[PDB]
Amino acid sequence: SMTDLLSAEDIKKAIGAFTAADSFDHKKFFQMVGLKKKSADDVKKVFHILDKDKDGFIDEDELGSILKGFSSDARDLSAKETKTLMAAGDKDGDGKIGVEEFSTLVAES
Ligand SMILES: [Ca+2]
Ligand SMILES: [Ca+2]
Repeated sequence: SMTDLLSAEDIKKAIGAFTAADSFDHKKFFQMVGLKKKSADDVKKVFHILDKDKDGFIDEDELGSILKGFSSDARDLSAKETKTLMAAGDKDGDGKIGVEEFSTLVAES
């Protein structure tokens, strides 16, 4: 489960900051949930959870469910939030996010 990687305390606080539609701030979210200070291996484990079908990429549909990846009862991102986040993490141009792109996105501040 995600609490095997991050504290429930930090997850509830991070999720709690973005309960409104179109409120997602990825830099703020990753910092609050505590994964910015995790090892590159733990970040990869977080990536595996988010990459729902395990094909190696977080596509847009999986991305919309990112919050649920940390907390099951979380909302889905709005279509606008998903498109904006994908633009932010997809830097090699294929419309999805791979593990190296994910570590780069999380490393931002
Ligand atoms: Ca996938
Ligand atoms: Ca990509």
